Amino acid sequence: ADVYVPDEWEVAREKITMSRELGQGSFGMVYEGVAKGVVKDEPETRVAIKTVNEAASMRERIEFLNEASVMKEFNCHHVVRLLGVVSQGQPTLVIMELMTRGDLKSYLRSLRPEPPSLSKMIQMAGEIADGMAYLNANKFVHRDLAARNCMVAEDFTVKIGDFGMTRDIYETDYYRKGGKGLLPVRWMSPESLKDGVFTTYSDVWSFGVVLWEIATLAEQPYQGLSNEQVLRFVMEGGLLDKPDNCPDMLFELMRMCWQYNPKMRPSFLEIISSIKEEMEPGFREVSFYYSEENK
Ligand SMILES: Cc1cc(-n2ccnc2)cc2nc(-c3c(NCc4ccccn4)cc[nH]c3=O)[nH]c12
Repeated sequence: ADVYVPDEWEVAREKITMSRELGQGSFGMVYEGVAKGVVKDEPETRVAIKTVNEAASMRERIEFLNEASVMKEFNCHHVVRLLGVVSQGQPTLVIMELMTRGDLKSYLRSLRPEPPSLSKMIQMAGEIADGMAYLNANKFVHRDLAARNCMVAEDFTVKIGDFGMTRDIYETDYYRKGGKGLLPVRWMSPESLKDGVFTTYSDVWSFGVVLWEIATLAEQPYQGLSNEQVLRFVMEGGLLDKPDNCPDMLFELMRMCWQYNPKMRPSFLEIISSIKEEMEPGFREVSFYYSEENK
């Protein structure tokens, strides 16, 4: 077996059926399929099946497994769910909640004329903020919040995905610096760019950039600035320009998230409270915000 430390998340491979490809993932191809007994009331569930290249060592396979194991601790409607792991023998698999529409950056670019209404943009923002508020409440700091790291469900619901996970696909969204490691510099707070430290406040900064991506259909932030120019611009108080035809209140939220002083930024909870009224009816029943765990 691709033996790491198996735990209660292991699922027999005979319970998984792979139907067709979804697309290339960082460690290998991702397929859609069905898994038996991964959800309480469901005999079988439609799922996403992540695989690792046939060419891959024990270390790399264990890496793939360890990377996925962070989500074992999450249980939130607005965070993509991990459903199982096949670590015993080849091929190594990770079973996840199926999100048919792929990553949010790709979804956004697919809407290009060659877009979401303000109410639809608020809905995405609220869903993303709810997933983040849930993570921050549980002491988790994402460190790589960006549209590329959010996923879109069949019914269009947006959910938080893995830190990185979509790093080998959008390589230009990363830059090698700070201990010469790949960092998503165009999404990073000025304080993180300076000392390499990430907090819930810096996750909120990144959230502002996500709003900006949504408002521009995922253009590259700071287009026209090199990676090195970005570091200097942002560290010295520079901000992204209000997108063309961007609703005022959306840009207002961005500016709040982009306060130079991290303590001046709103919390994900505060963001949600400000748009709560605009969220579709069912938000009350599925959100972390309105849950008994939020308090
Ligand atoms: C890769 C991909 C492609 C998809 N697609 C093709 C055309 N339209 C959509 C859907 C999809 N859902 C997943 C899932 C995952 N792949 C992680 C990942 C890697 C690279 C890019 C994006 N996401 C994970 C969990 N659930 C998914 O449904 N991955 C995909």
